[PDB]
Amino acid sequence: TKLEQIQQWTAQHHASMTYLSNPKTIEYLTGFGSDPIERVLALVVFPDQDPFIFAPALEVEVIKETGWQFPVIGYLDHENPWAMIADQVKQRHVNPEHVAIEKGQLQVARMEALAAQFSAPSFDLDITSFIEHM
Repeated sequence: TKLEQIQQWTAQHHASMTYLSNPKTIEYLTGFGSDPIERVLALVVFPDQDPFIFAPALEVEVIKETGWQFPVIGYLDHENPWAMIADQVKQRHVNPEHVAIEKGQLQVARMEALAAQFSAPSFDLDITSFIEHM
């Protein structure tokens, strides 16, 4: 599957997780279509366990209606999405070291907000090209 291909890539690159933020990538993987938002929509993939989607609470319904077989975690407008994403990762027993992101799309401030929630991650991996070629 497309998701298993990403998981495999993640494992082959010795990444603790892949954080997908490009709405075009999320649409490609799920059918959930969207445009750039100020809020936080992400799809987190691990090398050796199930992925999850993190989204604004009101988008959860239409995301689950895609058939997506894995968790969808919502957040409310005044909650801290970065802390909540990190809590999901920490619940899954991951203390991330190398993290892959879509560097061509992800804004610096968002990478940093994510990184601040973890003890010593390394954002030295770019999945932009891999996603481009599938």
